[PDB]
Amino acid sequence: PNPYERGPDPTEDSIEAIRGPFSVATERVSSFASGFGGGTIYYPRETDEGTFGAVAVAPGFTASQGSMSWYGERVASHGFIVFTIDTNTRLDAPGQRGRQLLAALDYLVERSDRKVRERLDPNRLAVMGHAMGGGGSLEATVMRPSLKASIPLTPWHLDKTWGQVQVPTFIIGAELDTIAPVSTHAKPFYESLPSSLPKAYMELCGATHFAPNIPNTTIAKYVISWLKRFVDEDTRYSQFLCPNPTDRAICEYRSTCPYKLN
Ligand SMILES: [Ca+2]
Repeated sequence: PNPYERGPDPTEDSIEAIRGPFSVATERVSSFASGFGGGTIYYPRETDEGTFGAVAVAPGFTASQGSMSWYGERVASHGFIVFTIDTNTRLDAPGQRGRQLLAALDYLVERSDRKVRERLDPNRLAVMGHAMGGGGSLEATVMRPSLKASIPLTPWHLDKTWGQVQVPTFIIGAELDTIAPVSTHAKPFYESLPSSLPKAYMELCGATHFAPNIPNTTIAKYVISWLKRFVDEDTRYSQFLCPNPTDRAICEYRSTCPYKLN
């Protein structure tokens, strides 16, 4: 059996639920932490199923952790440590945001309070971010190729080539976004990732740039499924990812399914 499985066998209803099966606690991290602007760690309270993987979550240009706060309880309650960070400055660029995502992960591994550290599997780490923070998610996977997953949400980056990334990457685009338009950001990034990388692209019908900053069940269910599949190696979640989702909220989906269990 896979020792990283947590929680009951999933259903489409259970991955859409606002509160997953774990209760959640928080730990605040001061902005004086090294290499990033501090943040909030959301973690599952229950320990008897084992330790958990972690995802560091970055905001976009001129945004702060509050724009990403809803991921904390939503995702942690399905069995993840979720660290919503602030950046060094509000004006930081995608490369800087990638470096800071890594600094936040290293803080979890090396410096976090014992309540977090005792719940963490330091070998199973992921990144996620919105807009320039999604560019940061891409960057972080080049800077740290041992990451288990990357989730660029309506990502923004001037560099359109990501052909050496080896970290499973799930890009979410917003159909009507004019700040990080999918035609020039999300889709080029997706198509530039290796054809043989486990990857997906989900475009949300009607959505605008700030769609990832408020609760969105279509985002949540597939973010949870991606993190389960890749951070936890949990093939009970393959059923939601492959074949491609058909939810009405989705206007286009691309993938490299099947994601062979490796
Ligand atoms: Ca700092």
